[PDB]
Amino acid sequence: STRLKIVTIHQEPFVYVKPTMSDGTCKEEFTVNGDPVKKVICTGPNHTVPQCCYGFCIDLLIKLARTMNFTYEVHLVADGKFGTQERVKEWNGMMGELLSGQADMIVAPLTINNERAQYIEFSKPFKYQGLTILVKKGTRITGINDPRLRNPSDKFIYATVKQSSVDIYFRRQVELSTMYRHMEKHNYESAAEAIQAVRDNKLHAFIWDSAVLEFEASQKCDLVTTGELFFRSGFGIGMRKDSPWKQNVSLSILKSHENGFMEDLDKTWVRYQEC
Amino acid sequence: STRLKIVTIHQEPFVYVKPTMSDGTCKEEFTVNGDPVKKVICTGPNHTVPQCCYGFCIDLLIKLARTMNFTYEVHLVADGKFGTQERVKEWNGMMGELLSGQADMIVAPLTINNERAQYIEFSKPFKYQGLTILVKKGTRITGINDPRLRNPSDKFIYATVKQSSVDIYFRRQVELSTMYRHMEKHNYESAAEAIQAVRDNKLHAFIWDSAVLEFEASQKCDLVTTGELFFRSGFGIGMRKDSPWKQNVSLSILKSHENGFMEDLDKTWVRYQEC
Repeated sequence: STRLKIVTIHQEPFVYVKPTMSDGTCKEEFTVNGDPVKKVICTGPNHTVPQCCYGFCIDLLIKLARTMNFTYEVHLVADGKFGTQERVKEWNGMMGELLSGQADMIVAPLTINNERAQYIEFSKPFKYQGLTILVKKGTRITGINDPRLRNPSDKFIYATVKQSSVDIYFRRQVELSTMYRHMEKHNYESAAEAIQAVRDNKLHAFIWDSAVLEFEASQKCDLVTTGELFFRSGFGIGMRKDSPWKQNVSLSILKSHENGFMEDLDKTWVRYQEC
Repeated sequence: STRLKIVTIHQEPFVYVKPTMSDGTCKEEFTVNGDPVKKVICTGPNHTVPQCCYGFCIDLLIKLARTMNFTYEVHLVADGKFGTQERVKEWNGMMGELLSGQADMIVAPLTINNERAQYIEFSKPFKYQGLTILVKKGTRITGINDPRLRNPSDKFIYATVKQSSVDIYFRRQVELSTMYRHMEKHNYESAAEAIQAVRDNKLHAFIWDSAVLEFEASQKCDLVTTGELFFRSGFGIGMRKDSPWKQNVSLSILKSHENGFMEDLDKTWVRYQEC
C-alpha cells in the first residue's frame, strides 16, 4: 500500500553515504568476487539531497523488504543524531523521527538499551557488540580490569566521549569511581578526535563501541583493539510499539544468524586483511 | 493472586541442584565475602521431590520477583530436557511445559533461536554467548576458520554432540560441508562424554556452547577454550506469547546490564581464579 519510511545514519561499514554521479545515479561498484554492490538512494543533508547509501544495514534492509514483501524509502536523519532526551523532555534524532512518524523504522547500528526500550520496540539483534578499548599497536591492556585502568596515572591516559552512553555507564557504578574521575578529566568532544589522539599518542586508550573501534583497527594498521569486551549489547531495528513488522523482522534476523546470511554480511562488510 | 510456575533445568553455574538436608531445609552457605547464598526449593525428579536450587538464574529470578512484585514456585523440568519438536509434532521439555501451562516462565540458560521464537516469546537476553571450542591446555585453534578445522584429518579430531543445535548448524551451510562430514564421523552422544574425551586426548576439540565450555575450563585446569566465538546468540527468559510479564522482565534485564547487577552475578557465579 504505502512505502515504509526508513531512517538511517551515516556510520561505516553499516551505512556508507556518497554523492550521486552527475546524472543522479549511484556509481556501479562490485565486490572482489564480482557481485554488484547494492545501493539505495537516501535523501538527507549533505540542504536535503538524494545521496547513495550502501553497507551492512542497507543489505539487511533489502533482505527484509524482499522477504516480507514491503516497499520503502530511506532517508538520513535530519539532525544527524541517534537520539537523546532533551528539554525543549522529547527525543531527538532517529528516536524522535520514529516516535513522530517521520520514520516507520530505524535501520542503523542502534543499540538496544533500557532507556530507548521504554519508548520504542526493537527487533532481535542483527549484530552483537560491546565496549572495547582502542590503543596504539604494541600496547597491551587486558580489559576494564587492567591495573593501568584501575589505578590511573598520567603515564597512561584513557578516556571516552563526553556525555556519551559510555561516560554515563562509568558514572553509574561506585566500583568504577576511580576510573570515572580520571576519564572525567580527559574525555573528548567526539569519537573522531579521540581516535586521532590515539594515533598521535596524546591518548593512550579510547573506550568505545566495538563495532566502531574494530572497524578503525581494520583500516588503520597503527591502531588495534585490545582486551575482553564489556558492557555487551546488541544492535536492533527500531519500531514504534505494537508495530505490525516486528515479529517477522525478528524471525528473519534470527533465521539469518542461523543460515549463514548474517555471516555473509560480516564477510562482505566487516572483515579485512590489510592489517 | 496466584504463584507463577517457574520451570528450570540443572546446569551449573546457572542452576545448581542439591538435595535438602535431613530436616528438609537447604544448607546455609555463604560467599567468600560473607553474603548468604540465596536458595529456593525446586521440586523435580531426583520420583519427584523437593530439592535445593541456586545459581545465576535463581538470583535473577529473585531479583525479577522482588522488582515486579510477583510470587512463584520453581520446579525442574519433568523430562529433563530443554525441548525439541518431536512426533508423538509437539514440543517436549521446557518448551512443551511452557506451551501446555505446566509452566508460566522458563528461567534457565535457554537460547534464543528462530524455531523457539516461532512458538514462544523471549525476554531481552540476560547473558550473551556463542559457540566456542574446548581443547587441551597448550592446544591452539583460532576459531571456526582454523586450517586444522577447515582441512580435517585424523591427526586432529573435532566433534560436537549428535543431533544437537550445533550439529544442525554445520549441516545447514554448504561452506562448512567439509567440516560437517568430519564431525558426522566423530560426534558424541552427550556433551559430558565429549568433554571427558578431550581430557583423555581421544578428542582434540569439542565444539559447544561457550557458557558451558568456559565453565568447564574455569574448573578443570587441563582444559581451555580457544578461538573467536561464532554463531553468537543470547539466553532469554521464555514466556507464552502476549505474556503480561515480558515488557517488565525485559526492562529489568536491560537495566541490570547497565547498572552493574548482571556483572555482579557474573562475579558471583562465573568468575574463578584456580586456572
